[PDB]
Amino acid sequence: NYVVAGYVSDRHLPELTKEELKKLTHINIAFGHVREDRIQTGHLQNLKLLPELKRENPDLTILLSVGGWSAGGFSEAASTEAGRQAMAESAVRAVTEYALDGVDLDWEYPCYAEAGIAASPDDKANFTLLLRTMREALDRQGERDGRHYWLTIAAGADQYYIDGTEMAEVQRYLDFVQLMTYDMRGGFQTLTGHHTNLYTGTGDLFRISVDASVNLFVRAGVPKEKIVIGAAFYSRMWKDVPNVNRGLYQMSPGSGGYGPDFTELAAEYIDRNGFVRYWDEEAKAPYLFDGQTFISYDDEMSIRYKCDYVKAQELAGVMFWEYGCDRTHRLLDALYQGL
Amino acid sequence: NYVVAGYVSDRHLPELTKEELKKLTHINIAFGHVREDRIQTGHLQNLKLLPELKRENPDLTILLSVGGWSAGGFSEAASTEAGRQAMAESAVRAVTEYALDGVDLDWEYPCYAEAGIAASPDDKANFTLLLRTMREALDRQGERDGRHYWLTIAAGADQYYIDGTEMAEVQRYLDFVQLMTYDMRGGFQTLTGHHTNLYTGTGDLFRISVDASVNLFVRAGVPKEKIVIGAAFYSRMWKDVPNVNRGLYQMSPGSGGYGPDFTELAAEYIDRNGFVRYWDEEAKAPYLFDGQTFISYDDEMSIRYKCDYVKAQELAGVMFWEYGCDRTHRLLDALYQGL
Repeated sequence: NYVVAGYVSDRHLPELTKEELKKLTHINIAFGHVREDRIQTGHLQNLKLLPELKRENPDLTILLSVGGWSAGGFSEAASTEAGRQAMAESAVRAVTEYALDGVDLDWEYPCYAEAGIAASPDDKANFTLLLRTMREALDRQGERDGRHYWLTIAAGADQYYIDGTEMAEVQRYLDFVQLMTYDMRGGFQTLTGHHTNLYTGTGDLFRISVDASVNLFVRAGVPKEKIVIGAAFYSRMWKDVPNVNRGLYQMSPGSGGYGPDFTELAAEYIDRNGFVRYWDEEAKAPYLFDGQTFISYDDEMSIRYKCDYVKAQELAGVMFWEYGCDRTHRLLDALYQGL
Repeated sequence: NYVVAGYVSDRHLPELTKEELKKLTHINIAFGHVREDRIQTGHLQNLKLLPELKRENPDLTILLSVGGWSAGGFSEAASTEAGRQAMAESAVRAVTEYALDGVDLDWEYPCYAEAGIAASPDDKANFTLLLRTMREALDRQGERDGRHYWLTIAAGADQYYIDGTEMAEVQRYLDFVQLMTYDMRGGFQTLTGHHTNLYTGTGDLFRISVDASVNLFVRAGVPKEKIVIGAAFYSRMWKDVPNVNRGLYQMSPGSGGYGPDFTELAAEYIDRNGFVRYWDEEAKAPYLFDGQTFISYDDEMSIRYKCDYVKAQELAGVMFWEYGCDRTHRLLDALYQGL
């Protein structure tokens, strides 16, 4: 058995069907927020639907994901014992108020303020203390309730994330670590490349990939059986790039912003409207180029390669962002079949 | 004794004074080019001045630097035995036609086409073969002439460069390896940071620095006594950055292009015209910010720290780009005093 974990925005919860629910092992609900050192759920609208989802697939684990890109409050909460206890208490509140099986913490990222949030060098030690305290509180509630409650994280994929955390300690408190092996090239670079590539390609100045990320986290002390890799149901896109090398590893005037989601790629871009699909046999990744606009994405082909890698390397499974980005339903099917 | 090596454009050779020449151990003349698999010098104008420069400082070693950013022809020449022999023959031509002591090869970079030049995965093996062949030819000419002829390279600072070369083999043919520990953050990223920083700073998504680069090359098999680190007499600059964290580690709409040279920074920017100088005590690097425009540079303070690092770590010395970028003469003086 492997993890098949899908991020689902609260807004998309009613769109889940029984057939889709049976293909997932986990749903990560996006997103709770942090205010006053506590996880907040009051803005989420569809949490009353959770018992019915669990009835449709009783093997499904439903986590509340807390944070996301630009969600603040984490460095502040982790900086004091009081704030770490408050976060732990609010995680317990979430799993007792709603049919939630645990919490997925998505602080992006300890020590890093680039998303417009507070950060501190103290976050490296404080993140470990925060997760320990949250795990302690969730375990106490699981003792009361006669069950297990889950704690996971979503982690950045590259060296910076290892440098800002103590992953050998962090992993001890987590059921698994989800490596966000997407947006690996995106809004901070003007060089085109693959945003969610299985392997690193020759000629790329940037050296990250799923394979390189897994290796970093294994060497940092995360057991392979706890590593869940990432698939993206959407693209990253660079504009006004020279018509050289099919747009790959070329300089844009701007960074790689979000491109079309997979729904829109299938409808409007893949081998259409001047865009040609190319396959990078080294990276195991597809890309589109029309002579000027470069688009990096995941498809059924790269997903199959990612699944084969999970099996061969004995990893935990795969997660994806995000359910609503592929209304063709093909990418979830490919993940389910591959694992 | 330490290497004090300065890049000097051919156009700036007549500006060299005796006092400056006595402070340098090496001059790298920028730049010869590659055409038809051969080093070309016909566009350079001041090579007849070299005997007088050597007369003024008989201990000075004068190298011809070949290549530079966007200079093509290297992957093509290195791809065949004929082209490798042609490069070697043309290096011998350079040192017999002019008062040159050797060649500094500045291919940027083997396996990488990002500068708008040809590249191939075969460059990794072919670069070693090219340097071996050039060293063999230069040694044969040194045997005829009763002297040593030099061969060095300028190398990219980050992981990509290690991945595109065989540095443990490459180093055997070189008098030293100049690590271009500048432009380390620049035209490929929209996140601000230090372009020529001694140490890596907390909170930077990008993890390179002089210290990290030296460690990469040592681990790749370059002896410390062959490592020459880099200082920059000019800035990298990002525009329209949020007024947060003094501009450091903030996102710009564009990449880090060239900023003012040190002459212009001293005249117009350092603690002037709204720009405040800050010192990063972790990275050992100065930076300027006026609330909107972020400028990274080297000064006498960071240069002293770089020199102390060279001495403590037992490296070969320091090189700089480029002589004409600092008409205050202070940065060369700081380097000379520090070593």
